[PDB]
Amino acid sequence: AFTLADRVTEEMLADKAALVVEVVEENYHDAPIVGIAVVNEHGRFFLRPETALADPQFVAWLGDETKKKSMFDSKRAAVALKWKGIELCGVSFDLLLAAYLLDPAQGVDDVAAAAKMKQYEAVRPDEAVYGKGAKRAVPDEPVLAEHLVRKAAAIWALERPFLDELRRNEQDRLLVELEQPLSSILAEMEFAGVKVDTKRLEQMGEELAEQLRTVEQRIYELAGQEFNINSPKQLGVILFEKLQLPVLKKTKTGYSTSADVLEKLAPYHEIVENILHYRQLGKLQSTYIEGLLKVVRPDTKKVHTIFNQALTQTGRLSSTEPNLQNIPIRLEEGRKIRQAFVPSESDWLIFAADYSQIELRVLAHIAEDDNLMEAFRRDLDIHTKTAMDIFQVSEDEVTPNMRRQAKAVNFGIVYGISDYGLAQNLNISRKEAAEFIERYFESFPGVKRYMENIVQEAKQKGYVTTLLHRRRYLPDITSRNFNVRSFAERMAMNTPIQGSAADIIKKAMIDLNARLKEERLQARLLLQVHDELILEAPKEEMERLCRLVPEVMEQAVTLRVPLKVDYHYGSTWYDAK
DNA sequence: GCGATCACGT
DNA sequence: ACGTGATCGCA
Ligand SMILES: Nc1ncnc2c1ncn2[C@H]1C[C@H](O)[C@@H](COP(=O)(O)NP(=O)(O)OP(=O)(O)O)O1
Ligand SMILES: [Mg+2]
Repeated sequence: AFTLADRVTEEMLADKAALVVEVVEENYHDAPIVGIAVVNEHGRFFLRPETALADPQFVAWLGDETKKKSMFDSKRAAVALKWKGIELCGVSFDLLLAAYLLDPAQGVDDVAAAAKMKQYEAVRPDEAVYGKGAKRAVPDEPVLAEHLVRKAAAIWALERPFLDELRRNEQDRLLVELEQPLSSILAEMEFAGVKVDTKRLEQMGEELAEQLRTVEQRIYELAGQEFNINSPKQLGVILFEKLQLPVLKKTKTGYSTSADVLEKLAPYHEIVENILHYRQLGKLQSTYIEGLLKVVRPDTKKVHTIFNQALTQTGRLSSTEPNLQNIPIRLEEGRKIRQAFVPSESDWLIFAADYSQIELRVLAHIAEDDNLMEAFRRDLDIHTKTAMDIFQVSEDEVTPNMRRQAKAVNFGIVYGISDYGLAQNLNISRKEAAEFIERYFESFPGVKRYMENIVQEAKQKGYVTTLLHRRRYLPDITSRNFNVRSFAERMAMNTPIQGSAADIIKKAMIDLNARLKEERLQARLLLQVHDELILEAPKEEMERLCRLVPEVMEQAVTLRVPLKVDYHYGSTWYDAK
């Protein structure tokens, strides 16, 4: 029983309400709002969008911070309303973020999955209403209106039990002071978008398509035959059958053609180096040139990513359409793709600030390892210092290969450390990789104590927590399968580190957003990628940002070691180095 | 649509 | 390890 309203009435504008602003298109940027539902003390309402959104009283209510709304995934609605020039304020409860904080492993992606966490099943999953894939379609108004009102009624009913459990978990402030404020900041970042120099991308695409046409022909000559180089199946026939190259590794369904395997194969035939060259070129051309060009809005030449705030098990943000968190940086030929990301206005510049080794600094603090804390208090090169201890040599005796192996141990130490992964990344034996680990724990006994203690805490409590009380349940920590249990143990060690770094970055974003407004700067956040914050700002604001941004980031939280921030700026994302 | 494979950045 | 994405090849 609900009201299919033809007009906005005063009772729909109570100062507390569950609100549903339904955007069915997966990418909500400039997307239709197919319907609105309001549940409050006075009843349940369905409002047609081309009525409420043209009603001054409803729009005023949407934008009044004092009128509190409970929603699911408020950022989706916030952004769709931004594209209509409408401001959404007063969202005091986001059931999506609440369910994500209560248990990220649930993969709660719609109201029904979250309600099922609390034995509430009077709401259908979105996929049952809209179908999936080709069959996906908005249903007739009666069916649509019933779904939206059931979702709003579930949100209405679910706020208290979710807030109660968040409070029992000591996560009430995590939701209200971190994730929900961050949702608004992310909505502004997505809406602003990042300007793309498409002519430069097009220029790069033409060039890659040229080098590809060359390497391709060369491969057809070394193979004495034509074939689809991009088919791992076909390529395996040319390599491990026609050319008789050794089979060093075998995927689950045949021969592996990983760059890992091919590297070891290069000595046997000149084709291998070209196939490797062809694959990097092909990866750039198809994923980063053509892929980026597909998602650039032709009206504004901006990409408007979507930050997924309730996806990872660590609390890190994820990004889609495009995923800007893997634009090439390692290789120079692929690093130049960042030259296409420019300021959205003339005489503006890109400013980029990144935490320096925040994960290892977080580890130092959490493990209270004297050796690790002292290394950062002296602002040492951590990889070089790690090599000095592991190999018991002075700084002058550290060779480039020793530092490379110390760096791999550090990369592993923060991601669990397994032996097979270290041995794999270092192309060494497990016993040798095991020897590296034990030398490391000899040098960093507090890290070893932390790794043992956090595993035991994961087993006793059933979860691990981050600095700001994000938790991750680890049910497989007791499993009797060595592999399933090993992964759970490594997530026990890694999650407090990665998740705490994620907490710090999110808090810095909130602190930076407040400071920029305090200082009345025009600078604005565009992207959070990994441990970096990217802003654009007028060139006249660069000197102030050079002091402001690192200070806010370095003060986001107080650890037992300093937080270091490297920052650069330039006319492009590339040049902000 | 869907599994398998590959690869990119943390 | 976190993921996003693209290509291919079979239903
Ligand atoms: N554990 C982690 N988890 C997620 N992202 C990480 C990370 N560690 C680094 N990133 C990012 C953060 C860093 O800003 C970025 C680059 O640092 P690196 O090359 O990975 N290792 P470093 O800088 O300490 O030693 P060198 O002097 O040889 O460069 O990788
Ligand atoms: Mg670093």
